[PDB]
Amino acid sequence: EEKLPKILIVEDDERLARLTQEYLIRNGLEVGVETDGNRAIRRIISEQPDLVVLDVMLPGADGLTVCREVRPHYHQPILMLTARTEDMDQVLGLEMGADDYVAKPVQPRVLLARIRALLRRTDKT
Amino acid sequence: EKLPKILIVEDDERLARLTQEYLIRNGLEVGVETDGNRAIRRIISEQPDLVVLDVMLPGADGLTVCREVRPHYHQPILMLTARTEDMDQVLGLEMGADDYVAKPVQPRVLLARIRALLRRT
Ligand code: BEF
Ligand code: BEF
Ligand SMILES: [Mg+2]
Ligand SMILES: [Mg+2]
Repeated sequence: EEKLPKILIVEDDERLARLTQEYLIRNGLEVGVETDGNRAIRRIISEQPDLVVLDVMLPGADGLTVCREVRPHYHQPILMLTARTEDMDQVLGLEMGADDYVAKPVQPRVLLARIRALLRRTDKT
Repeated sequence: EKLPKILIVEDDERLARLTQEYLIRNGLEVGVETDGNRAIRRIISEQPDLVVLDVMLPGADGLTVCREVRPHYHQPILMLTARTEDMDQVLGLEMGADDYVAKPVQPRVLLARIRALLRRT
């Protein structure tokens, strides 16, 4: 056995989510994919991933609603990764409980480094 | 009340001051250091709750500052720099920074990122 950090990607662009998933798996992470916001809420709470990569514009429940609903029962890092790149969007996402806010398109190594920085802070806490 | 203590490490003195004044107006206690070697000693001595860290600095660059304070300073470090290449950002985070923000940053974004890091303390 070998327990890797568990990542959940929440992203409704299915191909994009999969390409991101494959990259992160090649870099020492165990990664699942969820494409619906309401499914993501229940899955985050029950599966308790070590970190969530969270899209904002989602069917069922947008990323801000996801944060509101999971944060009472889920305390691990949330990294928002979204095409909603305006300053107000970033402030709102962070104020709603996201620990990082990353603009699409993100360079794969940057996304990986930002994930690792959040996991490091948690593990050192 | 006890305000969060922030240290801005930035060699552009005017920029450091404008950033300082904005953060003070938003409930933070903020000091300014302009030299990298002075920052190392000051960070370890004063133990601010968060450091806003420039990279290109006299005396010691921000990556060196991060390296040398981390054994004695575990609080969040937010790098804020004009070194915006992808390799620069990855290296800064791998060096021990918690966040890496490109200049010019909008003040409200900077404030929100500082608060996001302080939430985790
Ligand atoms: F649909 Be995500 F907000 F880019
Ligand atoms: F001099 Be800093 F890196 F913008
Ligand atoms: Mg979407
Ligand atoms: Mg400088």
